[PDB]
Amino acid sequence: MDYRQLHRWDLPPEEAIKVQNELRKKIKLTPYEGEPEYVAGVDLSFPGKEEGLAVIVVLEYPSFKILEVVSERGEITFPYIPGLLAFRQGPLFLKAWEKLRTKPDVVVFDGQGLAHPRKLGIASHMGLFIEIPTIGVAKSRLYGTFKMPEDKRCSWSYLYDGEEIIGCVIRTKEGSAPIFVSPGHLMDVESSKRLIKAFTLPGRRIPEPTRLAHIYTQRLKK
Ligand SMILES: [Mg+2]
Ligand SMILES: [Mg+2]
Repeated sequence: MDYRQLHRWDLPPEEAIKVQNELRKKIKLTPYEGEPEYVAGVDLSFPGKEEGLAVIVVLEYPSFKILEVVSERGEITFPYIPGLLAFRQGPLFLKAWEKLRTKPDVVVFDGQGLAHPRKLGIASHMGLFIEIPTIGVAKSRLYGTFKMPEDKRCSWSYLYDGEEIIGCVIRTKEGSAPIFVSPGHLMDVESSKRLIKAFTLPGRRIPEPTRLAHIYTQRLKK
């Protein structure tokens, strides 16, 4: 698939932060109504060290049948810094994205989108590059305040930055920790909540797109 190279990747962390502040102006939080036909999930691994692995899985919806898997291996050159995940994982994702032949209607990332100190998590940032609706689904909080939802399945709370809503916290699985859902690009809070709920099977904590991407991350270990 094609994409837009909006800036260079070889940046020190200070310049990388400045780049996020310019890009946040381009995000469009628009509703995503209706149901998607194809849904991509994205996951990364770091087998041993000095060899990253990016996996993209494309599924049919609502069946969740797997239509395509692509993978890319490459060197990781930028440290993990919370809030700068895209600068570590973005380049390898985009090399995998180039090989993708099936165009997804929505792409789900393992990480935040809007629920980010500069409103531009990896889901939002990659959404600007690929120009497809995106959602970030994270297993822990990076940014924002909330009250813990009830322990019943499908209970949920909004994630806040002051007065503004930046995502939601969903108890997808009773007796498990909730997930943190936020829109990326071409996505809003209500639609990302509706879609991740429809992507999550009963009895499972993680939505099918990123759960299956994570599974291939482990099965495609070199
Ligand atoms: Mg952690
Ligand atoms: Mg994973």
